[PDB]
Amino acid sequence: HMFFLNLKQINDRFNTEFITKFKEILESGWYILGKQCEKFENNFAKYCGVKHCIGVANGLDALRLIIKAYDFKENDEIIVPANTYIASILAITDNKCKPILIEPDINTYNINPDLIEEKITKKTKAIMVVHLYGQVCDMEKIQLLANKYNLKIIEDCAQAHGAIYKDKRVGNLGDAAGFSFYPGANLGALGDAGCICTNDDNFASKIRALANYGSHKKYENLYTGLNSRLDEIQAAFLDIKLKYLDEDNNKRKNIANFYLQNIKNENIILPSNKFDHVWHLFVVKTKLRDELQHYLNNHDIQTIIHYPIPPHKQKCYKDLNHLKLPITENIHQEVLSLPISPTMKENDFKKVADILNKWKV
Amino acid sequence: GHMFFLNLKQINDRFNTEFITKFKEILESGWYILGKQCEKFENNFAKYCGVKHCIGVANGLDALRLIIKAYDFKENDEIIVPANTYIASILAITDNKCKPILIEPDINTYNINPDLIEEKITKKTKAIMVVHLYGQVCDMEKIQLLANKYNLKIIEDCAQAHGAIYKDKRVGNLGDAAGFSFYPGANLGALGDAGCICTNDDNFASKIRALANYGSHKKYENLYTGLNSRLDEIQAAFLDIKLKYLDEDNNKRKNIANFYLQNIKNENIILPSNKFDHVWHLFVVKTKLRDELQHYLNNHDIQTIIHYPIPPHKQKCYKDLNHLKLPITENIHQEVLSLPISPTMKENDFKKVADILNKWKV
Ligand SMILES: Cc1ncc(COP(=O)(O)O)c(/C=N/[C@H]2[C@@H](O)[C@@H](C)O[C@H](OP(=O)(O)OP(=O)(O)OC[C@H]3O[C@@H](n4cc(C)c(=O)[nH]c4=O)C[C@@H]3O)[C@@H]2O)c1O
Ligand SMILES: Cc1ncc(COP(=O)(O)O)c(/C=N/[C@H]2[C@@H](O)[C@@H](C)O[C@H](OP(=O)(O)OP(=O)(O)OC[C@H]3O[C@@H](n4cc(C)c(=O)[nH]c4=O)C[C@@H]3O)[C@@H]2O)c1O
Ligand SMILES: [Cl-]
Ligand code: NA
Repeated sequence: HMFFLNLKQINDRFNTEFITKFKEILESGWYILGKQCEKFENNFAKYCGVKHCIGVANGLDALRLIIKAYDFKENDEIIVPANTYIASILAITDNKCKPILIEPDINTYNINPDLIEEKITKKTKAIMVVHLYGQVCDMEKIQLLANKYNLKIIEDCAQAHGAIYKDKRVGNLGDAAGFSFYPGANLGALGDAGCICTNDDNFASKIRALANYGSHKKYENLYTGLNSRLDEIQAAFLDIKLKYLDEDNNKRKNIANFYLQNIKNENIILPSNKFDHVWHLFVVKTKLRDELQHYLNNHDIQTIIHYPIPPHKQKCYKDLNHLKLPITENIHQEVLSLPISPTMKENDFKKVADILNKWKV
Repeated sequence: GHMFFLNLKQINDRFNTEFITKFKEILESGWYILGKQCEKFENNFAKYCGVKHCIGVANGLDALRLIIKAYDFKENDEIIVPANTYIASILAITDNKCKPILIEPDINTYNINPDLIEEKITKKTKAIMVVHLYGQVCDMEKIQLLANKYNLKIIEDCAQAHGAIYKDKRVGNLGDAAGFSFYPGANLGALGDAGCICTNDDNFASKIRALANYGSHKKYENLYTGLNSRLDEIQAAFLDIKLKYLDEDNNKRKNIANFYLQNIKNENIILPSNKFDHVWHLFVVKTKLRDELQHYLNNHDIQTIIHYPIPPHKQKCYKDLNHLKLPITENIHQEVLSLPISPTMKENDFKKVADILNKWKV
C-alpha cells in the first residue's frame, strides 16, 4: 500500500545524525531546558525572522499559552476560522474565551478577511489566523482590523512552517505565533513538540515562565503556569531537520505542481495557491468524497480527511451545533487529502494522478 | 571534585546500550506517538502498581490536572490538599477552577496530618489529594475512611514516591486515581518530560485517554474539550527499561538513607526519621541555620537543593493565599535542605556527606 505519509522514509535520511545527537545528549546528562533547546530556539527564531522562540510541548499548548499570557477576561471573544482543525478552537475555550467562527474563502480555505469586521464587538480581544493546509492567510486587511480595534493577532502556524507573506515568514505576521512540530508537520519531531514565536521581549519572558509552572526563577512562581517544555532530544532532532526545511517544502511544491498539471477530472476540484503554499496537505474537493476515498483505497492508496466534522458540529461543542456555516459545512463534506511528502517517489505521485484520472463517476 | 546533588548521567549510564537499542527500534517502526512502546510501558507500570489501567501522559502536573478535569467538578468545588507539597499539586487544582483547602502536615512525617482534615470538610468538598512527599507514603487508613464517610474522591500525587507500599498496596493503588511524574530526577525518571495516571476504573481510564488526546476517542471525533498530553514512544521505552530495576534501586536508596539516619549526629540537624515506608526520592534534613548549612556544604564541595523554601501559599502567583497562617508549613520551608542520594551513589560520597555534617559546628 502507498502510505499517506511515510514518516520512516522522511526520517531515514537523518538516522545517523539522530543517533549521534542522542548520544551527545546522553553524554551531557541534561535532558530538559538545555543547550539543544537553546540552539534549536535560536535557529528557528532566525528561520522565522523573529527575535524570540520558546520551545513548548505541542502546538495546542503553544496556542493555549499565548492566549493565557494575555490574561483575557472570561467570555472575551477571539475571532477564528470556522474550518480549522479543532485544536485551534480548544485553545480558545480552554482559556474560557468565546470562539467567534468566521467562514473561509472557498478559493483559499483560509478565513475570509472580508467577513471579520461584521463580527467584532466590544468583547473581541484577538483574531486567531490559521494558515491552513500550508497556505499563508492574506494578512493585509487582518492587520488593519487589529490596529483599528486594538486586537491581538495570534497565528496558528501548525500547518504552514516556512510560508512567506511579502517580506516575512509565518510566525512573524502577528503579535505571537504557535507552532506544532507533531511528527507529520512539515517540520516534524519524533514525539510531541511545539513552539511560540514573538518579537516582544516581555511577552517572551512571561511565556517562558508560564510554560515552566509559572517559574521565572528557581523556587519562585510569579504565575500559575503549566509544564509545557520541548525535550532536549526533540529539539536536537528538529534542529537537524530544520536545515532542510525549505528544501523539503520545495519538494512538496514540486509534487503539488505535478498534481495540478496532470489531474484532469471533472469530479475533482483542485487546490490553488494564491499566496505561498508549503503544501502540508494537498486537499481536493468532490461531491463523492467517501466514494473517492474508497476507490483510492481499492488501488492501494492511503488517504486521510482534513477534516470531515467541523468544530461546531462536534459533540464536545454541543452549544455550537446550531450555527449555520454552510461554506465550512460543505467543505467538510467534500474534502480529501492526497499523499504528499518531501521524499515521496515519482512513481507514487504519477500513480496517484493516473488513478484519479481513471475515476469515472 | 564537586559532589552533584543528583548525578543523572551516572544513574542512566547503566542503561545506555539499551536506550540506544530501543531508540533504533523506534526509528525502525516509524511510529513515535501512541504506539507499541507506550502500550507496553503502561501495561507493565499498571502491573507494578497493582492497578488495572495506566495512561501515559506528558508530565506529572498534566496527570493531576487531567484527573481533576475528568471528575468534572463545579467551579469553586473544594479539594483538600497538604499545604507543604510542591506547588504543582496546587496548580492542578486552581487550573481546574477548584479551590484548594490547605492542611498542615504532621511535623514528624512532612505528610498531610490526617487528623486535621475532617474539620475542613464542607458541602463543597469533592476530593482529598494526598501527596506522598519526599518518597514517604501517607498514613492512608483514616484518609480512606473519611473519603468514604463524605463521598469524596482520593487523588494521589505520586510524583515523589514510585513503588512505596502502604500495608498491602503500592502508591498508585491507594485512592480513586493517581498521578505520577517521570520527570528525569524522579525515582523512575524519563529522559525528557513524562507522566502517567493509574486507576482501576474502566470508565475513568477511557475518559482520561480521550481527554489527553484532544478529547478524541475515535478519529475525526471529539467527545470532550480535551488537551494534548501524551507519553512519547521513546520515553515509554526508556521508562520500561528502567522499571525493571526500580524496586532494586529504591532498596539501594533505603540503604543509603539508613546510613545517613544512623551515622549523622549533630545537635543542629533534625534527620528525617520515617514513620511509614519511604523510597527516599529526597533525603530532607531540618535545621534553624539552613542557609548557613548550604553554604557550609558548598564550601566542602557538596551540592544541595531545597525542597522547598517558599510554600505555595506565600508565592506571588497565589497572592490571595499569602495571608493564611500555616506556621508548621512555613517553619518547614525555612528549615529544610536536601542531601544527595541516589541508587548509584558512591560509598565515599555518602560517607563524606555524613562526616562533613558530623563536623559542622554552627
Ligand atoms: C509532589 C509533586 N507533584 C507534581 C509534580 C509535577 O511533575 P512534573 O510536571 O512532571 O514536573 C512534581 C515535580 N517536582 C519536581 C519538578 O517540578 C522539578 C522541575 O522541580 C523540583 O525538583 P528539583 O528542584 O529537585 O528539580 P531539578 O530540576 O533541580 O532536578 C533535580 C536534580 O537532577 C539534576 N538533573 C535534572 C535534569 C532535569 C536533567 O536533565 N539532568 C540532571 O542532571 C539537576 C538537579 O540536581 C520538583 O520537586 C512534584 O514533586
Ligand atoms: C491547524 C492546527 N493547529 C493546531 C494543531 C495542534 O498541534 P499539536 O498539539 O502539536 O498536535 C494541529 C494539529 N494537527 C494535526 C494533529 O492534531 C494530528 C493528530 O491530527 C491531524 O493530523 P492527521 O490526521 O494528518 O494526523 P495523523 O496522526 O493521522 O498522522 C499523519 C500521518 O502520519 C503517519 N504517522 C503519524 C505518527 C504520529 C507517527 O508516529 N508515524 C506515522 O507514520 C500516520 C498518518 O498517515 C491534525 O491535522 C493543527 O493542524
Ligand atoms: Cl476501479
Ligand atoms: Na513531551
